[PDB]
Amino acid sequence: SCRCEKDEGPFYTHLGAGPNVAAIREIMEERFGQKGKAIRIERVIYTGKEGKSSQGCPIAKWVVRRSSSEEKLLCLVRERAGHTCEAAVIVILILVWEGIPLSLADKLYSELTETLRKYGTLTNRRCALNEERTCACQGLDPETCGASFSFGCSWSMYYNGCKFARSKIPRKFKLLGDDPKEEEKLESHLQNLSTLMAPTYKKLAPDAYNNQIEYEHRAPECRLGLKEGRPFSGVTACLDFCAHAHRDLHNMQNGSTLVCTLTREDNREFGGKPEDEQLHVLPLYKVSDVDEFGSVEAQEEKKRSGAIQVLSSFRRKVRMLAEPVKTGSDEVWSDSEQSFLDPDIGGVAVAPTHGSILIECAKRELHATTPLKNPNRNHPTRISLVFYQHKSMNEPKHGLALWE
DNA sequence: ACACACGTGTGT
DNA sequence: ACACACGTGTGT
Ligand SMILES: O=C(O)c1ccc(O)c2ncccc12
Ligand SMILES: [Cl-]
Ligand SMILES: [Fe+2]
Ligand SMILES: [Zn+2]
Ligand SMILES: [Zn+2]
Ligand SMILES: [Zn+2]
Repeated sequence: SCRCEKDEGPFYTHLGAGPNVAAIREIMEERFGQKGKAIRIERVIYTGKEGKSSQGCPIAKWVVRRSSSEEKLLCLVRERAGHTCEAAVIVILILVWEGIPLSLADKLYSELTETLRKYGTLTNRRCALNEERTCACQGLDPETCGASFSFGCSWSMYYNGCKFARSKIPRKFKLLGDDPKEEEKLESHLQNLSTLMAPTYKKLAPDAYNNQIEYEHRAPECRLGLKEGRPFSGVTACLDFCAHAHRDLHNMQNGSTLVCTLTREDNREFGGKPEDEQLHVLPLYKVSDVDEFGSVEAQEEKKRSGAIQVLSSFRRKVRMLAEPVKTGSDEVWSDSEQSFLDPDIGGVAVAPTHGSILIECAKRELHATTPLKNPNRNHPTRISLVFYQHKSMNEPKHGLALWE
């Protein structure tokens, strides 16, 4: 809508936009209700060159880490090359460090782990594997490997609408076999969490939130949540799951995704040094040489303090399946040397904390999560709860009338 | 173009 | 217990 192509990155404003970085701080200070050090903004640069290992699997090159307990809100922004207009700078990620009560995050971790390991039905996804479909990033033990579990409503190409188009009584929280008591406990946890996160979503990304509630009263059966204001329709739980680089292509246009992170008990204090850790990665971005306010020295101090961790290349042994998964293993050397030799190969990661809430337009931005050293969904290093709304979920009763 | 998706119910 | 049926956009 200005008079200033793919190489500048995807253009959208429903998370926030302004003429310069200072304007983004003004927006976020008003939205969040606090000023100054409570809000941190990082400039990130779109390169379009994807960081990945020699086997095609996700890597991080820089890690944005919470700088102190005084930092409450992290915002990643992209300045669009060449633009001087009202939307020259756009917001691509919002992270609330203190998202949900820690006692609730503690309880969800244990309850969801136990329920999903004794009754969970695995939901298969394309991003579970690399391009060649031969990696072992989830682990190779079927009893313990990382896995994804999907609930709520989902879009289906066979009905061009909700997958429950001809389900007399849909089970949004289906578990293995039939146990209504266990499914109701799981449903109660995730419905309560949907209800809690909706006001945070409205507060911090109001334009994306408002888009997601436009047809709430037209398709109530395809929405989660217990109170007025229901932006979500589906939720996926990921337990030690390595999401290879992808976009969520059938998410609705002009919406976003909210991610609630839960972590193992050894990674729940700010001063901690956990044994393992999973990161959320934007593979097409690099970090800036200046901080939010344009200072070179400020950015260097954040690198020395760990607030921005500059990683170096690795060479590790991994497994490679002898035959690809359709649609035995061997030990091979996997390295990231070439991704680190090129300064313009991307890989900006964030380290979300226990109980944090992350907001990003997963439909437009390429993203990934890193593989765990020893995945174990029975005692996961990280659980992510991923809340979204698919496209074409706007018909009553899961679109039963259209299907007829 | 063109292989590829956070599936379910009915049929045989 | 499989077997069939139902057929959408995006990235490349
Ligand atoms: O951060 C995660 O754990 C995550 C995992 C798998 C996904 O498909 C995601 N999609 C959008 C945002 C986050 C995620
Ligand atoms: Cl999204
Ligand atoms: Fe995703
Ligand atoms: Zn992999
Ligand atoms: Zn412009
Ligand atoms: Zn539905």
